[PDB]
Amino acid sequence: IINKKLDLSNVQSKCGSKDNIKHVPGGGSVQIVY
Amino acid sequence: IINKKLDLSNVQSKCGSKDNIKHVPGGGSVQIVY
Amino acid sequence: IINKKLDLSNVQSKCGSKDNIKHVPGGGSVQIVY
Amino acid sequence: LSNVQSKCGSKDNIKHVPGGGSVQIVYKPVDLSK
Amino acid sequence: LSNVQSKCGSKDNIKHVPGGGSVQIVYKPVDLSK
Amino acid sequence: LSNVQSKCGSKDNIKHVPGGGSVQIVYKPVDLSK
Repeated sequence: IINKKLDLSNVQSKCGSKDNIKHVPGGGSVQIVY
Repeated sequence: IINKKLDLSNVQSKCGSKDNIKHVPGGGSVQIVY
Repeated sequence: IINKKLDLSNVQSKCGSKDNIKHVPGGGSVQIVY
Repeated sequence: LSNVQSKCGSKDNIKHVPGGGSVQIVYKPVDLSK
Repeated sequence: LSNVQSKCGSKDNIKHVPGGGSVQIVYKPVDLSK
Repeated sequence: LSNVQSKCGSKDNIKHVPGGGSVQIVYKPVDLSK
């Protein structure tokens, strides 16, 4: 007689960010020779 | 007779950030020769 | 007669951040020769 | 009822404003022969 | 009822503002012969 | 009822503001022959 089954499931594998952030704003330079 | 099953799941395998943040703002330089 | 089962599950494996943060703001330099 | 697997590797409300270098030189040397 | 596997490797509200270097030289030397 | 596997390797409200180096030289040598 009466029967029910509720089943939703979430799965992940090798996953997620490998982000590189690499700012090199090097500056403000004066070479001043007389 | 009456029967019910409720089945909620979350799974992970090897997962999450390998981030690399690497700012090199090197600067403010004077080379002043007379 | 009457039967029920409620079943909640979370699972993880080798998981979470391997983050590198590596700022090198080296500066403020004067080379001053007469 | 609901089931929501959701956002991975997402990036949100990010600013990048790397701003390297400036110079405000004022050059007023004085140099004479007789 | 609900089931929510959720955000991994996400990034939110981040600022990067690396700002390297500046120079404010004022160069008023004085040099004479006779 | 609810089940929520949640945030791993997430990043939220981060700042990076490495601001390396500055120079404020005021150069006023005085240099003479007669």
